[PDB]
Amino acid sequence: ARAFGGPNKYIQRAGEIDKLAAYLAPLGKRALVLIDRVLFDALSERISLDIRFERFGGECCTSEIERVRKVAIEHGSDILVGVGGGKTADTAKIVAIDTGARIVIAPTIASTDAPCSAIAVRYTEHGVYEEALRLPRNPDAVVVDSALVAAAPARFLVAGIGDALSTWFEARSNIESRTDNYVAGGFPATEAGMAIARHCQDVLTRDAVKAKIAVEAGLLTPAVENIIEANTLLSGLGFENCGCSAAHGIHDGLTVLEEVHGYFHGEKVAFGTLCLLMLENRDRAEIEAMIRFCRSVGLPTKLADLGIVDDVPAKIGRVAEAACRPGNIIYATPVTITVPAVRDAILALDAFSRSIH
Amino acid sequence: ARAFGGPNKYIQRAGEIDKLAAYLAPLGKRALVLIDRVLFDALSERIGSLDIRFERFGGECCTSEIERVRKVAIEHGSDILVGVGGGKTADTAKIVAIDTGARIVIAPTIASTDAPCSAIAVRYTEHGVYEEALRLPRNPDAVVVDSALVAAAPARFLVAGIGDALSTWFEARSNIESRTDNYGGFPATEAGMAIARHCQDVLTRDAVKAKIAVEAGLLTPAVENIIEANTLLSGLGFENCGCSAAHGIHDGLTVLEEVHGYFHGEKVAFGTLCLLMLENRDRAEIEAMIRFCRSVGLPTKLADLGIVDDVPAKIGRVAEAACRPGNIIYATPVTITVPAVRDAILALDAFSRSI
Amino acid sequence: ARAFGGPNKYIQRAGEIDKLAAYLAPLGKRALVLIDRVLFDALSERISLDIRFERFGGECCTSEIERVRKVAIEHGSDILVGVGGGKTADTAKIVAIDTGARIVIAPTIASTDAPCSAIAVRYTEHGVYEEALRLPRNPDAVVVDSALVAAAPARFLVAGIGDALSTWFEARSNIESRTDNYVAGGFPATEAGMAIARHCQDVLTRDAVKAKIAVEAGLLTPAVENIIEANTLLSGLGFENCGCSAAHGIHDGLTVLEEVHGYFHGEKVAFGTLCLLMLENRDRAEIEAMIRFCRSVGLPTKLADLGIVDDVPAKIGRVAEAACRPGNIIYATPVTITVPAVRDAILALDAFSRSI
Amino acid sequence: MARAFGGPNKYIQRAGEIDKLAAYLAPLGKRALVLIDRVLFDALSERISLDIRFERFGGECCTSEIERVRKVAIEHGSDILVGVGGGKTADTAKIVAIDTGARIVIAPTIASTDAPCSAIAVRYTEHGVYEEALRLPRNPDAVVVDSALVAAAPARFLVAGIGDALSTWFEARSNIESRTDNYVAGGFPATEAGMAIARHCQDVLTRDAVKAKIAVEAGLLTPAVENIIEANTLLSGLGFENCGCSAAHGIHDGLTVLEEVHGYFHGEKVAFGTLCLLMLENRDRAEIEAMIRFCRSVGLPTKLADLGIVDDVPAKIGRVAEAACRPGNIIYATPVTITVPAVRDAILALDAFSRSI
Ligand SMILES: [Zn+2]
Ligand SMILES: [Zn+2]
Ligand SMILES: [Zn+2]
Ligand SMILES: [Zn+2]
Repeated sequence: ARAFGGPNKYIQRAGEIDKLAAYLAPLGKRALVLIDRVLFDALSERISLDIRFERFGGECCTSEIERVRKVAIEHGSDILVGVGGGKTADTAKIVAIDTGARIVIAPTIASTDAPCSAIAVRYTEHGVYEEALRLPRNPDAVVVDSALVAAAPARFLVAGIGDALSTWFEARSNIESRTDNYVAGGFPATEAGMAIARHCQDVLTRDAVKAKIAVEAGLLTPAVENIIEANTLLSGLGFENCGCSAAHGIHDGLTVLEEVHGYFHGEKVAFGTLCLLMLENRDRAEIEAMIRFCRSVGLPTKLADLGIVDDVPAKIGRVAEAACRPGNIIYATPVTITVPAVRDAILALDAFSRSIH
Repeated sequence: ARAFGGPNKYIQRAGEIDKLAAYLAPLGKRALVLIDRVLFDALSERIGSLDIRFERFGGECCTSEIERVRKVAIEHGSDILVGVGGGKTADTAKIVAIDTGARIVIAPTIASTDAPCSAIAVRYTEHGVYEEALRLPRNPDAVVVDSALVAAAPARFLVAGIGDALSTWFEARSNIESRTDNYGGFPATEAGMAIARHCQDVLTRDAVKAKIAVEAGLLTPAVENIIEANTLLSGLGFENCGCSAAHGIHDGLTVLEEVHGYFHGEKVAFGTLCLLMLENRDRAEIEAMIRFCRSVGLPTKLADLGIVDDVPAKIGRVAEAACRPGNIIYATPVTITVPAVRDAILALDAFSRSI
Repeated sequence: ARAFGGPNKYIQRAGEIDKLAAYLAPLGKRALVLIDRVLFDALSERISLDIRFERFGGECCTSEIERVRKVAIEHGSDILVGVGGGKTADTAKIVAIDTGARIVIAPTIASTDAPCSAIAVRYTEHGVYEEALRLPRNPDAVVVDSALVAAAPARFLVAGIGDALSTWFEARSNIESRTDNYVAGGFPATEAGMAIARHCQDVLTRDAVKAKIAVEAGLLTPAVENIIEANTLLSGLGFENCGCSAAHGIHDGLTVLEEVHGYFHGEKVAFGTLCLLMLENRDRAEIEAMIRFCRSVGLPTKLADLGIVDDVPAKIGRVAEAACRPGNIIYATPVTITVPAVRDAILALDAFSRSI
Repeated sequence: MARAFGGPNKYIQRAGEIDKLAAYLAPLGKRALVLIDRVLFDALSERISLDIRFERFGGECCTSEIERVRKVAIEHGSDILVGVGGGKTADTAKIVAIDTGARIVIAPTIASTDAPCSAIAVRYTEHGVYEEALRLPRNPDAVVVDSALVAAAPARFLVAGIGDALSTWFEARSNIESRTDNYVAGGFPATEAGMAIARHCQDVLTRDAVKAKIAVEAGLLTPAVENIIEANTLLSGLGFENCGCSAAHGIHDGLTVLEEVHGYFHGEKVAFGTLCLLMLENRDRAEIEAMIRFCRSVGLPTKLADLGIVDDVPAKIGRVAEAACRPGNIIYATPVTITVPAVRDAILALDAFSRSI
């Protein structure tokens, strides 16, 4: 067996948010449009069909899922639309599967693999990982407005680089462990998925630095565009069709630490990728090359870079217990997983990183 | 700008046909299941919240059959069009669903073309002369590939599939070098290009292994890889990167009666080799592609598609149809004229006859 | 975790059978020296400490393990000594573990990986695979008289190459599936073990043609010595320390067909190795090179080379069911193992080999 | 035309395996004399059908101690000698096992040398001057390596092991080029198995040494540490016994005549002696340099000053060289013509070359 899933339609073009309504119309009659707080005003202005606009509470947790879900039943919504980062998108997704509504995602930032996948992640109200839901349907359409996306602070693009950085390495773990992907109901990876995942790593090495340099200067270039697709299309297609591993599992456990709450999903995953490499005891040169790559774009490569500086061995112990709960994605790793091993991998990565100047 | 499209689900596993009903249920309530004739009886048995009407497929994706089949959907009030056959069945279904606003599920019974995954349906005259490639606004909702069903078909169909998939990387490279748009048509996505390229590697790695396997009536991982490459890889590459002279020459070849009995992919395999000549690629790349084609038994000379009499005049005719304004062959990164096309084809046959 | 096991002493020199007692002396005071039938007469004469000499029956099966055991108890046997092929040795080992006797193996042919290993394989009285006993000790000394091994017909040396050939490939299956080896109840493979399995393949491709040609002309050269070592020491260490997989599993299943009874362990395993490759869908070039390598020394590469020619799909169905019993070694393969998957891999390999 | 291989009957490497050691003794005898290093005697005697007398090691492998232990064993009527310590504890245990007809089990507490596997026990004068290397007729029955116990020692002991494993391949290569016999059964050419193991040892060190060091300095046990523990114990032990020693162990032996070098570990001296071998055989500049750099990456000594040797150096090196070149010594396995000046001068030249890097 083997199985692939992806969005019916991915489109990436500057200004495309002005024509967003024109993608909704063929899909439903009643659209609930959910828009991150910061941009709720201008994108309500700017966006046979009526739109209810709702404002997004910031976190993907049960209370907000529920609020928005109740909004939708009353609306009678045909279509859930997510217009924000990954938390907004996942919320629209979860509300959609629950409603029977079609899904459209228009990211406003390229900071995570969430917009393309069938997976939605729920946190507590304090942003502690709760549960990854494997949905049955990918989105109907993903509509990325490059200009919009390239306008955000530079840190949002770098954080997507760091989340996309896990893709190839985590696919490599699932191939070596022969573990299923989350494409419903879960199956071995397709050659298609393996290729996307491999190619995602290549696009990042070729363009990341050039893209980071360009957004910092308020510019939108072909390098930025390549990175937007790598952060969004290649990464989501990869992670969904190949599987997650210890990079994401370590992101999950990192969420138990409060000091970490203000760092982006993509920066924790970047750090978690570096830990996956040490856990699987990869080549020193590969680990060092990834460390230098992360440093070159400003992603974290030491515990200290994610605010973890006091009582570190005890904290990491907590991170590792939470990652290692029976059933978790970290068990996709072609290594024998114990808490001591995951805890000692994170600390060893940290130390080895601390020795590189 | 860039765009990527594909089906929402692709699932490939032995036995899946028996579970096809269960992929229809989440999509609607009234499914119209269009099946190829050879298999109508047996597949209607196995396929039969959800209500199905089964129809027999005539064989051509032509207007009389499309419109005949649409009238049957409107009566049934169908929610879901299911193509169950080869690429004509598939394309028939897709065009009806779009005309009907129904959802689309394809369940191929052979792995002989890249039709099952794409937004492209090709309509032929009732005789099988190319009329029109319709760019549809949706891709399939699900593609459900039953590996055992596909594998037990005569080897020729898997080989015709390798033939069709062979155009993928080479056509994508044609499109990437002319910066023409993929078929809802934008420049190619990175994902698209990476898919296309990978398709060529899977074929070279596994093609001879698969062929040998199916000729002995076996299903192996080499077969499964080829089935994926013939359907998922080939389909995603072609839509997301574009087609070129290989399919143009295919389409041109349809104007000749004596080619009618050959499989789409056998025609496309020949056209790929002509594409290489048209673009004047390396002697060694052309030769190795000729040798790869012969090793699985795909055609490499005009005589292999039976064209043996009045050849220049016929190839002239083929080139004319291929070169009509607006056609896909203009995606070639070369200056396309009817002589260039006609002489590439003849040149390729000449060069192939010299090996 | 990781573990390694091996014999305590491995000595390989022409004429060493004359010195066998000198190796027994320190191991005990009373040795039962089990010898194959062909060589029973000559080697007993050639071979302080007293030794009963028991003739060996041919099969390592329970009726015959028990016979030899009784003799051992009667003897008061201190050291079990196995002088012959793999079956002779497996018996001797099994008796030894039953008795708490020490172990010495003195192979007279280099046709299998048995002499160094902790593994004894039991067959039915008619030679159908029964059970792979994993023993708690390796031999105390393995003593290899090169001159005696190289004097045997060339077929026996080629059968060892056949067996050794599976070592790297089956090690690789186990590494890629992370399956426990056969050391002390089973652990991950040691680096030492992986290095040995790897080198085994290197010595075989380097020296197997030259050794085959040397033994056919009646010669003992350094290339023969190298192959004797790989067939015995490298191949045993690699197998025991890295594990087996579908190549031995398919050999085991082949044992159920009568027509294959005549072929040697090694020629069966050789063929199973090619099947493992097809089963893992390994690169075509690699499958081809190993086919050409098997033909260049006369090892089987088709179903017909094993006598399998009538009703083949049904017979391979049977070999596959037998190989795919629950808990069998074939599951060490980094592939999803089913009877159809195994059956069609053997068939596919057969078809692919028939087209070269 | 002849070859031979010898090795331990079992080698087991797992964290906490010290607790189960008694379970490995049962099958070999009824009566075990357990000889433990000074530092861990208390703690390990209490962690460790069967009757065991416990004895604290003197700390040097020398005749007074061997005799003493030997009398303890006879009084006890020991069936098994177990050395639980470093290579001296191990080597004392073996000599007494062979004089006593006991079986031999070794449970290293540090991975500081390649003694635990081999049939070679080295005797020193009471003050630590090299005295005799005895080739025993038997290898250990079992080597039991408790990875947590070994990894919790100070980093210097693992670094010292790496120094001693570093010589394995270089000395096998000397012995292959001079076609000198090994120390298996009276002496035979290297088996292909021995040669492969020794070469592999060197690959394991280079891949994993720096990651193992960083890890144990952080008080961690990771897979790099596991690999290096095997490299220092199993690989280096099999390689050495099966291919022979040369001038690296010869220069080590000579060094022990100098009082000042007394506080330096066996493995730190062998590291330096291996660099000297390379100069003695006039190996490639780039190979000598890459080893120097490699020793420095893990903090092994690469100059005479690093062994504290800074006054009257030519004269002292003169004394080191005389002692190594005593007739019959293992330095004669080097594929160079061995004289006192050649060795004296290879050492000095290596130092001078190393000061220029
Ligand atoms: Zn993510
Ligand atoms: Zn086509
Ligand atoms: Zn065998
Ligand atoms: Zn040493």
